Amino acid sequence: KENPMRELRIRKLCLNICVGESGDRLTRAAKVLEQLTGQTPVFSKARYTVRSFGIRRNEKIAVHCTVRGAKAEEILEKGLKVREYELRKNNFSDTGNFGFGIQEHIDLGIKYDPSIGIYGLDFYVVLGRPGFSIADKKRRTGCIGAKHRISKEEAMRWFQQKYDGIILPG
RNA sequence: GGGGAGUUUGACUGGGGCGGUACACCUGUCAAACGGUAACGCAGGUGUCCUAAGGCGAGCUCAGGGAGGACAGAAACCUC
Ligand SMILES: [Mg+2]
Ligand SMILES: [Mg+2]
Repeated sequence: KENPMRELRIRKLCLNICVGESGDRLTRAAKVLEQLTGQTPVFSKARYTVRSFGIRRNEKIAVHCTVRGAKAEEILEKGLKVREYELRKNNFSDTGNFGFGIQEHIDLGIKYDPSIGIYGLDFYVVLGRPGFSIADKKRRTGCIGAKHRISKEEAMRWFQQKYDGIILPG
């Protein structure tokens, strides 16, 4: 048997692009990201100052956004279609989440505009389960127990069964 | 305008002088489980800075570590 609603569902999908310098490149990356995600993304300032990468304290160097639900699985389907539903054993974290990256963006269904240029990005997905909001709600916060959490094997099974993908070793 | 006049040229202090400030303050210890308690005892700090680094209210949680993610690495950004 099974519990009808202890099943696995994706609860958020995070997209980010880290360009490493503020300016026209940054705002065009924000533009392509918001066109892809249908909503305005946000800028993240540099935490520290390191001159090896040519960055300083508190300038926007990356643009990221998060999605839930319908648009989340559509974007994830596009990304996995680009990655031909192929992932590696080490692509999955110990907490049940996973992710990957796309070297360039116009392949997943984005028209090439010569002005904006080309940009890669990182997809990440946080596998969830009904009741995970306990860990972050305000009134009576608590843990999510031991049985209810997600492990690497469960994430692998969910990926290979729902999206009929292949986990090549590596 | 030392030609001439009057006067002054601190204190502390293992003699005085040179050095130093133990000369006004602050922290720990000395200090002997109330408080107080000495030495040129020990380790140090002060003559500032702030329109917010003051005053309320709201919302968040930090250092670090582990596991993941294109360039990305020991270190850039995202997630748990
Ligand atoms: Mg005389
Ligand atoms: Mg006594």
